[PDB]
Amino acid sequence: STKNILYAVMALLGELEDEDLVYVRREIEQRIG
Amino acid sequence: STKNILYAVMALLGELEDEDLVYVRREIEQRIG
Amino acid sequence: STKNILYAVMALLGELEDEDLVYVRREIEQRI
Amino acid sequence: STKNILYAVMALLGELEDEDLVYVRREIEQRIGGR
Ligand SMILES: [Ca+2]
Repeated sequence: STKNILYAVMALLGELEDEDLVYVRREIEQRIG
Repeated sequence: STKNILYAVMALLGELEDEDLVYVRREIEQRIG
Repeated sequence: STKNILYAVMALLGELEDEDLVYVRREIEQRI
Repeated sequence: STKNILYAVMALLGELEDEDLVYVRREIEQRIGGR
């Protein structure tokens, strides 16, 4: 379920530090700009 | 370190569709601009 | 919080096949 | 991939204390108890 996985990802994002979000953002940008 | 959480998030992005990544991006922008 | 991580884990268990849940169960058993 | 998610979950178990793993174990019993 993409809805279920997205919910889990959202919960986990809040446990990441600002520096970690750089890498998440980069992965997103490589997929959808 | 946050490396376990970052690993899990990065792994799970591969289970999400392109349209789902937009929501992750919004949550990142909410925090770091 | 650690609680937020726990709830993410619980949600992800619903994505796993029975055989992968056995693997998780075994790791938990060896820890506790 | 189910194995992809499995290894994500395994990494996250390292962020949990033994006390928290009890709830994970109980959830697993709801899903594959007796199997
Ligand atoms: Ca938000």
